[PDB]
Amino acid sequence: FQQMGIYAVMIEKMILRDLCRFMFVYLVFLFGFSTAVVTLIEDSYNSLYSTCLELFKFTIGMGDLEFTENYDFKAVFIILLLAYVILTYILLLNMLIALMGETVNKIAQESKNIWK
Amino acid sequence: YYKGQTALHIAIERRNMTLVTLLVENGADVQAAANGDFFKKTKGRPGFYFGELPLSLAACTNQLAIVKFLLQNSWQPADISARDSVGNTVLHALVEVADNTVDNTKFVTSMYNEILILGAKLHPTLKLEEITNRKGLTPLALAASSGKIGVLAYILQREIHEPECRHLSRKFTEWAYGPVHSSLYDLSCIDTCEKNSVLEVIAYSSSETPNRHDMLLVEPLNRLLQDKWDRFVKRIFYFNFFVYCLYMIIFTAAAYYRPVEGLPPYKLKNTVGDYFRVTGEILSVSGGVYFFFRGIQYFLQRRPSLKSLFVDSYSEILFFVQSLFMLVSVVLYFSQRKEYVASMVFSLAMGWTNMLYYTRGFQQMGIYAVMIEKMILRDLCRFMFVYLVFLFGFSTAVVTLIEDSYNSLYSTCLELFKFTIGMGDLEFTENYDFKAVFIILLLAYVILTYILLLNMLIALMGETVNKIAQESKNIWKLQRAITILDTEKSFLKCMRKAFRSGKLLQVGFTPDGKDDYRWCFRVDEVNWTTW
Amino acid sequence: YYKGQTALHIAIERRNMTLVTLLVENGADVQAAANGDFFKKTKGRPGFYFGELPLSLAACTNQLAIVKFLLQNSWQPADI
Ligand SMILES: CCCCCCCCCCCCC(=O)O[C@@H](COC(=O)CCC)COP(=O)(O)O[C@@H]1[C@H](O)[C@H](O)[C@H](O)[C@@H](O)[C@@H]1O
Repeated sequence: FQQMGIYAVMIEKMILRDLCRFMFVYLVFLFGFSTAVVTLIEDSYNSLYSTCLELFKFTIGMGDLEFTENYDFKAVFIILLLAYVILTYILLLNMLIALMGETVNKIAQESKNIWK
Repeated sequence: YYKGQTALHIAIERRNMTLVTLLVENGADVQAAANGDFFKKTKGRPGFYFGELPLSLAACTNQLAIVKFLLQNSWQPADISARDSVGNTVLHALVEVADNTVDNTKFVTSMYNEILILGAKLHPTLKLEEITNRKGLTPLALAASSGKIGVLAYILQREIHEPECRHLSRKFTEWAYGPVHSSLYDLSCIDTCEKNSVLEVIAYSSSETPNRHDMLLVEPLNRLLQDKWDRFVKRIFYFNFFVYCLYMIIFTAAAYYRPVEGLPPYKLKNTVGDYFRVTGEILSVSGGVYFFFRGIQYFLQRRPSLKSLFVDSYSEILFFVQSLFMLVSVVLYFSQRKEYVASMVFSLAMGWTNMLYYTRGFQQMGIYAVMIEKMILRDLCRFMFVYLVFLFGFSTAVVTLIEDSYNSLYSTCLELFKFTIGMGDLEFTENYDFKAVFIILLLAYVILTYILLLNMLIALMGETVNKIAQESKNIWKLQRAITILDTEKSFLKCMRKAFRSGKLLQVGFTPDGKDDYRWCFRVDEVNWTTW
Repeated sequence: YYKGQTALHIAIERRNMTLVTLLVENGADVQAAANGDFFKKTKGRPGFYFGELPLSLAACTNQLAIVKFLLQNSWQPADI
């Protein structure tokens, strides 16, 4: 199916390229701020797994910004979360769309040849 | 202003060969040290540089006849190697007058080549382009340091087809079969002049040079950097990356298992876990101070001053700031305070986000990392001014209105922030009257910010991506270049593997009877030109 | 490296048909099985592949006269 075959090939190429380029950066930022936050908040989460999850949730639009109160240094904790949200949800996710836009402009013609 | 003028400079300024000839025939002086402020350096005031020499004056004016005549007078000839009050000669003036336009580039190319050849034939025994000014710069070093890319491109690829006169040129041919041509580029003064090489003055430029990014694309440099990369630097850089990753893992582990008792320092226990932990803390602090001293070494060796720290060397600054946070953590640790964790935490966060520094070396990733750097500089200032303005406006309006639990500029700033990450409520309180006003404010805020401004951000990042497609490759090549130079420069083991394809002979015979060695670099090409 | 050389490929490399004519008239052999490492495949090292036949050199070099002459010698013609 020509019109759909091209689209499927574009998906294949963008999965190979941009979800290595993106995911290295994203996992680096996420792991960094996860380890920072879980280092800080130590009295129910208190766990690198649960904090990695809760910081993941800011990317799908369900972060809380007050997912615990069991800590001191509340200014530090908020600064970490705001820095994470700004660097990841606002910047990097939108840069992803911009770069996929440019790469789509690049592989307009390559895809037809790949499909053939 | 027109100080130290002479009629020779007037005639040459007027492009009158006859007046020049008469003035020489009338016994005019050669060493016209015209230091006129109108004809001095510092072109901020209107003026045109001559540098206290009629040869420079004729050459910058594209007057070949005057130049040759001055070099071949009967009454008194001119010596090209005469230097002005700054120490500049004709070549430094030739460099200065270029601006990398096409016709100016061709003019300076022609004039430079001819002047140099004439200097050689008049005094084959004496050198010219090795002569340095008070700052110690050759014409090559000068043209590099100021982004005179055209004349730099010329100088790096001088080739002469004339007997007994190839000694000036520097791009040679070892052999040339039908399609196969194997050239040799001289790398003298490229890796080291003992003061400042070409690469040093390019990569460590002051960032105001308008085209420093592209200067590394000129053929012998790019070939050279890539060769050095594959030779030994790639392994050292990957090793450094691996060591840094181990350091970050150790730091993460040592921090995560910190004890939760009061008031450090915490005395150790006999369990082996505490030995692992305290060794981890020691290694972490050691790494922190190590980066501190590398930062200081950068600052002392390069001495940037108040300008490049805003536009350049973000990586060195950020690694230094990590070191500062670690040190503050050590201080607060041993001052019997709990707050040390705050400092440690910040360091740890930066300790991971600086991992992106090591993306250079991986082409497809390095370009992406550079694009992130450029967007964080540009669009998250342009955006955040507007966004903070709207947010603060509607926050103060709403908190002004709703006053009976929030009743607070902080919590309302958060609640209005949440509309940007997709968790606003639209009914986050009911403690007010004027419900229509409150809803109108929130709907206006949501429309202006969540609907419009974020989507402006996406569109503009799109356009900037379209713009910086090519700039990023040049920036990345520069970052790899500065990495190579810094790795070579120290290396902490007293080895010099920077040398080129042997001390190859230039000709084995200069105009003088002695031989000559070049330190050439080979480049093989196969092409259907020259047929 | 330059194993199995004959002057025919020197003349042809130099694009001098006259020397080729002389060498053929002097009874130079055609099937010059030069296995020189300079003339093998894999041009990553400097080299120019023609494959153990001077006719290949002449054709590879855009020399129509040499190839026709080699194919139409009196002493010994070339076989493609
Ligand atoms: C609150 C707690 C959390 C705070 C986290 C902050 C994370 C910052 C984001 C990650 C930084 C990654 C990095 O490593 O920094 C990036 C630059 O990003 C930034 O500046 C962000 C500033 C803000 C690499 O840029 P780099 O310094 O290598 O290149 C320089 C220079 O070296 C070149 O010679 C010359 O061409 C210059 O034009 C330029 O190219």
